[PDB]
Amino acid sequence: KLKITNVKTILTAPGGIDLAVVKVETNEPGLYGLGCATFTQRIFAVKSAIDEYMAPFLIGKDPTRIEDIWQSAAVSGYWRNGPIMNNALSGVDMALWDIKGKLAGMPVYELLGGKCRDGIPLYCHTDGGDEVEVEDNIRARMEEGYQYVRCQMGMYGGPKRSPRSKTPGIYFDPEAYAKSVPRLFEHLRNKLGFGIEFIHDVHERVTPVTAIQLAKTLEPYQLFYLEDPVAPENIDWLRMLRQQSSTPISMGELFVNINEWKPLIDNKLIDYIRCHVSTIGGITPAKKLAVYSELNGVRTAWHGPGDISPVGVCANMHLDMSSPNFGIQEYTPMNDALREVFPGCPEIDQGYAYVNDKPGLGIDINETLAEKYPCDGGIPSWTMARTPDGTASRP
Amino acid sequence: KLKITNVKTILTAPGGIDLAVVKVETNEPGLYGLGCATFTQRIFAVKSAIDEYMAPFLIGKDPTRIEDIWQSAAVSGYWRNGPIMNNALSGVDMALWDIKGKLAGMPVYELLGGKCRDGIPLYCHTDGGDEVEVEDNIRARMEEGYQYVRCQMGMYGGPKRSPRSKTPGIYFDPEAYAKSVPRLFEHLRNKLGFGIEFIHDVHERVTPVTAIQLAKTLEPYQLFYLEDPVAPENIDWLRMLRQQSSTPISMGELFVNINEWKPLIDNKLIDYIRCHVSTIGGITPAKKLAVYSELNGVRTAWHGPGDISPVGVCANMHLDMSSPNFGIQEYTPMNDALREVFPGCPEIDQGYAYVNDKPGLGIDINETLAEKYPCDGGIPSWTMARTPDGTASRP
Amino acid sequence: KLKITNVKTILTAPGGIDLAVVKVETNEPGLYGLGCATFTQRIFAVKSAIDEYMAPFLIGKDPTRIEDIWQSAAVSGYWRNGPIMNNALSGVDMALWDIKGKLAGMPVYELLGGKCRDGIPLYCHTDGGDEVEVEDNIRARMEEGYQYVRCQMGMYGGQPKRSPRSKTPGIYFDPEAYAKSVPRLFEHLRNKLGFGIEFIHDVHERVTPVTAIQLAKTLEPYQLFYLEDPVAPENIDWLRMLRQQSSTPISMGELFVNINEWKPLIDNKLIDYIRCHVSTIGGITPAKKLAVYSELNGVRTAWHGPGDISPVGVCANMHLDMSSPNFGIQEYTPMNDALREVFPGCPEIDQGYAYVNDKPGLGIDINETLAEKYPCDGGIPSWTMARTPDGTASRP
Amino acid sequence: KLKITNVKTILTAPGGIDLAVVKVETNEPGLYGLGCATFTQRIFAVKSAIDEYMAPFLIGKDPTRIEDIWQSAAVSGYWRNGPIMNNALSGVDMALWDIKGKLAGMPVYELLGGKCRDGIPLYCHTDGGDEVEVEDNIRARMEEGYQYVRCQMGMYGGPKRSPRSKTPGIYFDPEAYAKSVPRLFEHLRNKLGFGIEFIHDVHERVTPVTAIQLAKTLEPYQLFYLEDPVAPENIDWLRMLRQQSSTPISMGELFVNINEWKPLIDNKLIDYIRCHVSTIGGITPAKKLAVYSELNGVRTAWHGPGDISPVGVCANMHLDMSSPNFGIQEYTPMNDALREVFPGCPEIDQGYAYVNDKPGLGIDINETLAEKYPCDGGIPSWTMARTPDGTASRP
Ligand SMILES: [Cl-]
Ligand SMILES: [Cl-]
Ligand SMILES: [Cl-]
Ligand SMILES: [Mg+2]
Ligand SMILES: [Mg+2]
Ligand SMILES: [Mg+2]
Ligand SMILES: [Mg+2]
Repeated sequence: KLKITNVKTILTAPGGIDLAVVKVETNEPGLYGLGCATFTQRIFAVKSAIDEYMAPFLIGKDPTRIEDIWQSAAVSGYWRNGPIMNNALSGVDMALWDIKGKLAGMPVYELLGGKCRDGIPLYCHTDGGDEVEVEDNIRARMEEGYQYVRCQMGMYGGPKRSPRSKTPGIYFDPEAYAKSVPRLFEHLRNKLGFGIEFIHDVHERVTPVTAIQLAKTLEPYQLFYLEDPVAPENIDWLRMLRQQSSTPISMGELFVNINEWKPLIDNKLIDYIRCHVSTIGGITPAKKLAVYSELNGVRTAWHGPGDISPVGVCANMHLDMSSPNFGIQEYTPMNDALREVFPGCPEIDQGYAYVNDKPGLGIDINETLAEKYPCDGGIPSWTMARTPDGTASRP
Repeated sequence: KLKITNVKTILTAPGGIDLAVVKVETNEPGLYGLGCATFTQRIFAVKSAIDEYMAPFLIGKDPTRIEDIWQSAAVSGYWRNGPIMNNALSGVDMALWDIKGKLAGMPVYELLGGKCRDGIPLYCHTDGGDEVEVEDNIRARMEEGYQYVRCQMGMYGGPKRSPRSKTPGIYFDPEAYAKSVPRLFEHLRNKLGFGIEFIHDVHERVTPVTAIQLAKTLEPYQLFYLEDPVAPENIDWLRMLRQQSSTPISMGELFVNINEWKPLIDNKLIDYIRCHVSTIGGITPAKKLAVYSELNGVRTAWHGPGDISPVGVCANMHLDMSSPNFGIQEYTPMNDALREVFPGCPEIDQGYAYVNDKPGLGIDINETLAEKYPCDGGIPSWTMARTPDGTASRP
Repeated sequence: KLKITNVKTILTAPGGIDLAVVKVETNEPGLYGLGCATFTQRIFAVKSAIDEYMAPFLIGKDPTRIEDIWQSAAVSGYWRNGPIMNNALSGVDMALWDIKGKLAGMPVYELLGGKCRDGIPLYCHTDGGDEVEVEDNIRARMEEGYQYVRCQMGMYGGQPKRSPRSKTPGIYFDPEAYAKSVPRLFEHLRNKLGFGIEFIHDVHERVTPVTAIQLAKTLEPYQLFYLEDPVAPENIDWLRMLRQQSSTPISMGELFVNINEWKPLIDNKLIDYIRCHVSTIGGITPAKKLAVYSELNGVRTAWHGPGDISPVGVCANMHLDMSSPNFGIQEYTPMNDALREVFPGCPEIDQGYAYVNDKPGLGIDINETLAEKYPCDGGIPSWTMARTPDGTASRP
Repeated sequence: KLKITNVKTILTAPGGIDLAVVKVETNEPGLYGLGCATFTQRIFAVKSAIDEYMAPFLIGKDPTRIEDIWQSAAVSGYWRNGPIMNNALSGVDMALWDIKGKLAGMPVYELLGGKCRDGIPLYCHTDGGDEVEVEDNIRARMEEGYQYVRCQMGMYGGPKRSPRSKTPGIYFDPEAYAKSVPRLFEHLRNKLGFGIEFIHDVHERVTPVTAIQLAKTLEPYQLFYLEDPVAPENIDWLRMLRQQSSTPISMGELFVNINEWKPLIDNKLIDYIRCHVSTIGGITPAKKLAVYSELNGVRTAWHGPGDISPVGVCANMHLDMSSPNFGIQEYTPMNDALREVFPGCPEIDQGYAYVNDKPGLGIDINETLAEKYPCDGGIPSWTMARTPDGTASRP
């Protein structure tokens, strides 16, 4: 008797970043579910994938068969395993989980095993043009109670002279950046000590052997993790990196394929998995990945940037709450508009997030207010990255 | 405010086999859980492990924290990873899942992802003094609707002449056995054709190279799987077997340790994992193992012998209904007394089991009728197996 | 026509810790064997395994067929390889070896190959709340003649992280604070005590694998005798990575209960010392095989010798130690007068060496009347409920 | 204080084959041990090694420290690990286990674990000029109760025409031999069925790839094992063989070095280990090897040819009785002179050996009687083996 009746996409940008949220409606009045489908750079293609394909696929189906729906939806177009398609899956799969919590009168984290911890430790971003400005941010965050911070200085060497004419793009200098990082952590550790945990994100910006040298050279500074030392396309290089360095490694925010993460985890080539939950297809595959990670002694560090709706932020945190091998939660602070469009955002208190104990994902969306923040769209400029000679780089 | 108030063990043998069942009670009316702790050969030590250690560990705690309770209970005695300790964990763990289901008003399979299939295909046992009587039992089961059957002939050579005086034991002949099997199956395929699926259990009765030769020789007869070709102590020999044979392999009913199954599944050394759910610690670790197997393309075939309670049977089947990588369910038909003592046994109809949609595991125990069948105790004769020269062997 | 006539458990706690000892009686009056079955956290379940299962299995059987009995008892329940079941095996196994030595008029170490050394070097525990207390305790043990010491400061960090606003009960620790703190501790010890003294540190599975690898690398200059339990049994695959990078000697194994745990480690040279609790792997018979397998791979023995092992198990450790060419070290926990009185025959301790007597079998007895005067406490220890700062239940 | 007072070597040939036996005497009345040092082709050098080196090394030492003495003697001349050195070591070591047994009042097998089986299954040799005389020898042995036989025909081809000149030697033809073996076994299996167990010894006579083909071609004939398909110098070729063949393999009669057997056993490259007990250093090292093998699921098959003293026959069998992984025992019938010179020979009855229950090794030597059978000495012809072109080969 219980059936899905409609599946819609809501495009909104209350925090200044384009989000896509899927609402799954049922034939029981007042019962619906929400999921995150935020691939911010391709939101109009996610909307199209949802509206043209997922909706007619799902109408009339029983929403509680979460796994049957996930498996059959994922193969419905034959070709599969990519970010746009995975996000259409995630919008729906999170919405079904959310519905299931509502039917059970339980938060999703109670369905997945119950609380494994009393609060969810967070890290946040601290930027700076130089060593002194970065420290200032770290200081401001420490006073708010963060015990973990990600430290970047500048924009990856944004130093060598270019040729006499340049093709447009955002120019960076990988070797300049690579030499400056150790100097940054020497300063920070000297200034602030070793109580505070540091994360640094290489963001696939240097060649693999440069990343290996960096990992080795940062060993004295004891990072919580070094993130993204290679692109997904270069993951075989981690065999060599892990023969030589003891700095903790994270990878995975870019992953969209089991053949990317499985070999890393099987071989202990990373210490934290960083997948963007919606980008791997939602709660159902993320839970599986978390378990695979757990048995291999690898911990989770779900991607938590600004380009994730509060619905996905709840999703991450429900997974965090119920995972024994939870590592840490990246967190990007929200504005008032986001909290008003999405009542139920988790409470943030002194470096910890406390999720509410409302049923499902414990999160709502106000469609009326959402319409007041239409999406910008447009090509981001920062993904056009060039090295000093003008070579287009993975950004 | 919800609390565990009592934990007790019930020993009963309605089917003529010593069963152990754990009841977990709470301070909410009508809200309790049952789980299976059946390790039938050490039932009195499992009772001691539950009564002396688990029960005081649990009284007063929040039963919804299934993962936290499982993790902390499993390390409560420091040493861990064994069949008695695991069965004590399982009795609690399945009971906590049973309780969660009741709180949510849902079958456990609904909590674990929902229905993946319309029914659970079963296999049953068929024995016989010879190729003629085995074939008669196979026909009988095919009339009842079974489409998969396990074929054994005799008791593994129970032939070389023994020495002049024999030390007591159940004597078998591993070489006579191994030669006779391929003839068993040549006869069965000629008789019955290739429509019916056949399983054969080596039960660790031969040397590893002998099992490899047996697996190779049975290839033409196309077994659904060849079970336990090696003892858990000899798992490294499966590397050799899998370079040479294409007969599908199941392993794991004896497994109690992740270091036993993780290497085999990681290297594609088996096709079906056979763990006895309570012996690995219950639904919680069993679900993780199902997922681990899933990502590696290995399917489940949970142990379903006579020495498992109807509660453990229901756990198997709830795992079976929510696993996309479900392989097959071994089934031992129950007598009237078992169905009377355990209200809610799955319905068995033409080779399929159909679970009820009742909340939790959908199963209960009548404590008064259970008392009419006290456990026998004693040590089984069959675990004292000797080869022709008198050597004590892994049964 | 020698036969086993009865098998019984004695549960006693003369040193404040609960012990289980097995007595195997025969139809030869006065001839019996004693074995250690001490799994202290589960002694009542161990007692049940022996009383309900081992007893009927063994009554009537010829006690001299140690290997046959071990093999047939180990698989008597079909399921096998776990701490309670191995301890019931061990109680019987050591008791049979004890009987064989009594029949032969020889200590067990004589049946296992005879003396390979002239005494058994020991290490003792030295703890402290801070660097100086550790060092003071070290100086006190050196004065008693100890030449190896295990050094732990504090309780695994329990500058610690702030926890969330409510805490679930448990014993709280902070693995990152602990990790940072260890190298500082050894730099102090070495600067104050020099390099003559041998140091052992136990990580006790308290940190993530890559943290332990970093720790092993950082400790290299301080030259530990061994770094113990860098990973949990569940994580042994991480030792492949640690052994590609660190030259700190490693020991593993007090938690081991399964061959599929230790065989790949030793085959691949992933550790330098095997640390099994002898009763927890099933007694002298399997311990001797492990020692031999180790030897051929160049790995040495360091059998677990905590407070929670009876003096009979201690004698077993030492008869194995006396007869192994690849003996590494023997952890020793000093006994009080009550242990010595309940178990006459305890080995002599003298200037960091232990000297086993030359009486037949394990050379140890039990005064059953005196044993009854120290009943077992029981209960659940609090320490195995360990939580990191956010509240997560941890491997203790 | 118990001390070794004398060590002498006794060379004798009661069975037509040069034997060496060591007697270690002590300062306790009636307390002496015997052991085997029989490297029959080099007996005179083995006597020199014992008389000039071992004897003075031992005098005045305590014979109960078997392991200390073994370890320290093994390295007493610095260089080590060879057949002559090992044999001198065996002679003392077996003697010391013999002394320990007499002190204990127990058979050596009781010191090593107690009885593991009720008697020792034997195999014997059956040779023949052709396929039909071989059969006749098999029937003869079957009448005497042997259930396992080793089947060879002729002399490994002893067919291409050789060059016009021929260097002296025993000529064979490996290519003709390889092609004859599978035909021998097909004939024998056709005539004798699969009740009787067959062994075949390739004796390092063919190239490695030829042995692999042989191993595969014989699979249908189901040998108990195929022995020595490669020379010790060619063990790396077993990796290839075991990827392709399921015929059980035995190796090791020629082994004298741990780096020979340890790789084969770790990697499951053999099923039976075939070492000559005295040629690896006696009971002490063989027992360690039996245990290393057991932990890897490999079974023992100690060398039991004519060039072993009945003292060595007794040591094989005391190992055989106390080994859970015993596989089979090769046995060469003794004549009346051997049984007269060596009182305490095992009783042989219908294909089983039954060792006496006397203390130590239960065997002794009549020195006066031994002197009536002096050692011929000399150089055997058979080890000068040539292929058709004249090439000196591994015999
Ligand atoms: Cl799609
Ligand atoms: Cl037991
Ligand atoms: Cl020599
Ligand atoms: Mg990043
Ligand atoms: Mg089975
Ligand atoms: Mg320790
Ligand atoms: Mg040979």
